[PDB]
Amino acid sequence: DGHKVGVIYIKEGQTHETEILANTMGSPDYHRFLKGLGALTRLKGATFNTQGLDRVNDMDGQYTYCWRDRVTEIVFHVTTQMPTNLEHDPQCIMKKRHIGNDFVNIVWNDSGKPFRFDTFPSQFNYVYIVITPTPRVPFLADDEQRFVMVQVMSQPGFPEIPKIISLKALPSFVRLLALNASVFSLVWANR
Repeated sequence: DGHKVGVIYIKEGQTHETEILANTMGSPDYHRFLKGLGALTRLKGATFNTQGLDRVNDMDGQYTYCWRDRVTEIVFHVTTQMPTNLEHDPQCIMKKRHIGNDFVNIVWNDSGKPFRFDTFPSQFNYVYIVITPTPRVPFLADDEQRFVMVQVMSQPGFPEIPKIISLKALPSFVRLLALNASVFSLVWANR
């Protein structure tokens, strides 16, 4: 079974899809989170299913992050891994084509604003797994000492799947939510 899941970093102050897709890096905690989410994998000449990421000319970047277990594989579509060139592609359509066709997207919301469900318009986006850093520490409680909020936002009628989660626990927690969301999305695509 193979799944494809977007990962989108939103920088401080950003509100609109085009500027968000242009980003080519995130925060240090975001980068450490990617490294826990999957293994860094070279795309050119790749011998596995790259779920639409270019294997010929590195058009979608040299690397992505990937996960595999005994049953399934996930290829992440990480917009910050994808090259930006606003002369050639001012609307970042080469990045949008991945996340706009992914049922499930992970959003690292560093904007300082609440994430808007209509940020990345697409009739195929069913679920957003939204990660928002917080200064809070669970009152009755190093990556075990710093936390984020995780909230699932989905289309109306989509099956239910905000919780405080340590940075250490975060990649496994989000990957499980993304897998479950993807499985549900495959069924929901038939409604």
